[PDB]
Amino acid sequence: AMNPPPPETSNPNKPKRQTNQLEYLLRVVLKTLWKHQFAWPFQQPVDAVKLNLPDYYKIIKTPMDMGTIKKRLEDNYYWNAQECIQDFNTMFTNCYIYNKPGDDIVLMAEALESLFLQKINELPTEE
Ligand SMILES: COc1cc2c(c(OC)c1OC)-c1ccc(OC)c(=O)cc1[C@@H](NC(C)=O)CC2
Repeated sequence: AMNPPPPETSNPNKPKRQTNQLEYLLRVVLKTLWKHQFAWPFQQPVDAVKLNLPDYYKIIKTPMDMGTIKKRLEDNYYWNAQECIQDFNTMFTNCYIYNKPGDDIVLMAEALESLFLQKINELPTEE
């Protein structure tokens, strides 16, 4: 039924950086994933209330989604690119854990992960 508070996206106590790698993650990596036909389930936190999933947040204790990642990039939440890459991986891994191979949702996540891994590959050298 109830949703947990979303992952943190604002914290003036957390140190942050604006870097070319983080700029790339927003302007190239998130932009490309966001517009994908399979993005929609990943654009906001899993809504246990709306989707009637009483068990989701019992199984998934570190939830993540592109809506949260988007806020984090736009509001300069991160110290480094690795932090952001970890959020994407957490999001994919959550999906694989909660669901089973060959589920539509898993196929959709797998397709997004493929685009992601490719963009991550051309990540600029840090300045
Ligand atoms: C009643 O409708 C929906 C209900 C759910 C989901 C969903 O998006 C595909 C829905 O469509 C709006 C769903 C959503 C997101 C997930 O993670 C991003 C997930 O792991 C898992 C899911 C769903 N599990 C699947 C698709 O096997 C269960 C909850």
